Amino acid sequence: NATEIRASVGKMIDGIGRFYIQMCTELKLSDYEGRLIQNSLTIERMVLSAFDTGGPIYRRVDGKWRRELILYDKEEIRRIWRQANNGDDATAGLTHMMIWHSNLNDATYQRTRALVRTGMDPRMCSLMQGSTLPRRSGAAGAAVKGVGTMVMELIRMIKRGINRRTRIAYERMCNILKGKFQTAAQRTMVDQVRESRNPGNAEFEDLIFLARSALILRGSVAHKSCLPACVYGSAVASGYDFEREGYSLVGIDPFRLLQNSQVYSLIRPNENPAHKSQLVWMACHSAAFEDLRVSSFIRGTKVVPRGKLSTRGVQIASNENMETMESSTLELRSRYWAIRTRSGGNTSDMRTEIIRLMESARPEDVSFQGRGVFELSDEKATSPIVPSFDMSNEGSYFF
Amino acid sequence: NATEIRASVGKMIDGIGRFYIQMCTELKLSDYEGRLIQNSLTIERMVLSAFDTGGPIYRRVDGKWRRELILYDKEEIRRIWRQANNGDDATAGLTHMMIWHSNLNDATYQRTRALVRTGMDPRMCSLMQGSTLPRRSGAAGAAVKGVGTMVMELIRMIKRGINRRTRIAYERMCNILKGKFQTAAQRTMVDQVRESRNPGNAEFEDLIFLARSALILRGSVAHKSCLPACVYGSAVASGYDFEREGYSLVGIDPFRLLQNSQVYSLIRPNENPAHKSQLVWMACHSAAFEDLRVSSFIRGTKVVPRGKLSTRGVQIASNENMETMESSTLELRSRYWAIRTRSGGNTSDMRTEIIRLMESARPEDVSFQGRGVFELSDEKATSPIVPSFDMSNEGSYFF
Repeated sequence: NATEIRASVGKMIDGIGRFYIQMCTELKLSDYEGRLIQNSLTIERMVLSAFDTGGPIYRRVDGKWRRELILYDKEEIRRIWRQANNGDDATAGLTHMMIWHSNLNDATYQRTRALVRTGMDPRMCSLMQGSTLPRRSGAAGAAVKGVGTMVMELIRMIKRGINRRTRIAYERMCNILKGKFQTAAQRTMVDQVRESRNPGNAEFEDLIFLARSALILRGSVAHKSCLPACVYGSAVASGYDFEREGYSLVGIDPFRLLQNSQVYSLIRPNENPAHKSQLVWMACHSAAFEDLRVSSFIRGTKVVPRGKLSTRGVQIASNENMETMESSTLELRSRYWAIRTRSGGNTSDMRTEIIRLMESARPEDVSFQGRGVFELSDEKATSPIVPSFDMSNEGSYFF
Repeated sequence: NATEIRASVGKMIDGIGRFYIQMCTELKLSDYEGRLIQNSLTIERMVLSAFDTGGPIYRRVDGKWRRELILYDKEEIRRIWRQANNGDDATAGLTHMMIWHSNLNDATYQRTRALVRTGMDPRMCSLMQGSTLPRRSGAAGAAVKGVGTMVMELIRMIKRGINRRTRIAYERMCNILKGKFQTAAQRTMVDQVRESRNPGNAEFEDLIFLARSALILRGSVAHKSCLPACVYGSAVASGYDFEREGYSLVGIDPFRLLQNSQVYSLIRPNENPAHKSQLVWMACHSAAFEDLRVSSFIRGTKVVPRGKLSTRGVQIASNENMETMESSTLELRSRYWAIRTRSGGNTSDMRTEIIRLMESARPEDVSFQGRGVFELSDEKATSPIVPSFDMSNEGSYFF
């Protein structure tokens, strides 16, 4: 059923577009200045703030870039927003940029300080997908969350409490949690946790276990390709009428759109452009915890690890100066595309059950058997391509 | 009358055999792989589930053991089953494996969590024979139940209620209960309990008493030697045609059969084979609450207590891995054999009557006077052998 799902989400994409265009028309920005991922970000956040303000806005004068600090009627923003969505709320829409930000943050930063202070192992990076994503996120907003993400929450919710209506949350938060697991025991053990009203260290220690079980017996976590507002604004302005022509966040749509996007970015004096583009590209698909090998394969070019990456962050801090600042054109095109999946793959004390399953598991264990990559011409999911990694690679752990 | 009883039960044994063989022929297992108590179990449970599914199936490749997770048409299973029993249901047959599982569980595990949560003393182990045995078990299925087993039920049935047709159950459940006792007062006091429609703590407290009376003035509880499906499958395949040659569950038949069985078992890296065999052997005769002294006497070799036993359970959990897994040949042969009995032995406020009887009772009080053990040649019950326990023994309480 390509009617609702493909076209209803198109309508949510149209809104973001239209809005971005309106909002650019207010700031009286130029074309080059509306394609500046920097300005786009600021706008996106102005809105999510107002629906739950001012921000940094960069301008282009003969030669150099001028940063403007501006403020807008928090309500005016809310007004312009609905105008674009037919006076609707389109929570989906706000939630969408709510994720684009997430996926950018899960790739720009490593959230160790928080994991440890929670009592999670810092090496549990690949499980913190969407830890930045405000709880306000929608129902299809949490589905993108990693197993580890959920645990950090419950553990804090529990840690302060064990240190009224709050209950329905906890059970559900677990049901979701449990719905991440895709194996008997995994599933069953979550229940054994959800049994206690005042779950103390008994649980505190057990979920942490299950957290680690997912490192081997992963769960189902959806990935959503959420592009910057500018990309959708520009597309809408170019005539693309997505609600009519349909759009996806896990199909070929997002890659194809990024195959023509003209996004620019501010870039510090010593930073590497190629390295900058990489970053953004990984935020456009939630590939911050993907196997670098595959990311590079699909990308078309080296996908260098975080450490070796030359950049501190896409947003420009108030600290920096504009004199020594310039801007490059972001390389967002990719070689092939792939169905962003949700599945994690698979081959007494319920712990034992898992520990026993954990064991038989080898890192070499092939997942998504038969699934492959698609050419950018292959609109339909017709012919798949299987990658062979016998190759001089460059790692697998972005972090 | 050795016609119906000996041959009708043979026919139920043929069914299990035949079926196991058919079912092995489907899974395309090998001879060694059909003798693996592990696989046998899985099959047995696949069936009891379907008559009231998939399971763990271990395979043998060059060197190492491969665990397959498989699923079968719940109805297909039911189809193959009847095919083996002449299109009959042979509830007896399912009930038989229903017990083999029971007797294995009453020996592999100690069910304390449940006794206490019911309000029974954890030290009432020797009275929980068949607590695992689904209520679906047949009429000759409950006869195997310990006095304590019944109490845990009524107490829960009562505890939730006191906290329509359900009545005929309660009275009968007591009549059975009462039919366990083999002394005046014991018998009479059960009636005094069965008098109340809504039996509250009045009863709750009284049966618990009677539970403890059985620790001294035991009741009649039948023991059934129920071997794994593989053992009967293998036997049937070897030509033994039990319905014609007769078979028992409380005679020499079961021991004799186990004198030639070639059963193999998966065994964890640090576990003791000799210790593994012991376990299974005790499940083959419901000797999980027998006096270790006698068990070892008949066994032929030390029957070590549960604590000192090196093993966690015969079934392999999903947690574990196969790399560090190997398999041994189970020692199920015994020195002598003995008529598995049913009898527990024997020498105002009806409580008083019992308490007074309780008293005169000494642990040294000899039971089954004159009854002895038989050589494995002594097919007939001809010549009995009396054991003398003056000896450096190793305990009496498996638990």
